[PDB]
Amino acid sequence: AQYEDGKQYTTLEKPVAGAPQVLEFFSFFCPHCYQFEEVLHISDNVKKKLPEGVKMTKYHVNFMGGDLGKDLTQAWAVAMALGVEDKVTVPLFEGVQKTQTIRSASDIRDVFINAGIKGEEYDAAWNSFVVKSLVAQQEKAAADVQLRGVPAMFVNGKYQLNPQGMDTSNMDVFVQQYADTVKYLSEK
Repeated sequence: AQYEDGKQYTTLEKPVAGAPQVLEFFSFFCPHCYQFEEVLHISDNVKKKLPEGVKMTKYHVNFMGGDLGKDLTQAWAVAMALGVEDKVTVPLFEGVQKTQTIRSASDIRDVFINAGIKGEEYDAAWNSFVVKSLVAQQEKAAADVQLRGVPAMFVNGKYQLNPQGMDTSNMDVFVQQYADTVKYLSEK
């Protein structure tokens, strides 16, 4: 066939019921994730090709960057709760990987302040139980699928994107293949 299990995707042995339709995992410490976000705009091109009625979820993971990695999962929970993902994603990536000016939770906080979220508002979110459960959700979703690597995308808790099995000669063609695969799996 044109799309083959073990080629553009793998199938989970252990399917995850009640899973978000399109579930993406990343780390601000993850170098291909940086590419996926700022050079390839994967999430965005997937959304563009996805049918309607489909929600996309994106979660941060703990297994990279030790203590700062965990702070970043909590900060992403704050981002999701305040709905400011599109304002902090790029500066968090560049602060961690490009400029290396993120070294502590206070530095993560500075990125939000500079993006215009208020101190009070950020610190209140940071400490809120709503953020606690949001962090739990990120962890549970990663735990559900045995996740030891990012970037990663899962469709309907049963299929996992396999970018290694796509051509990377051309970044544009790579992105479309990736997105067409998500759409194919979506319709499955």
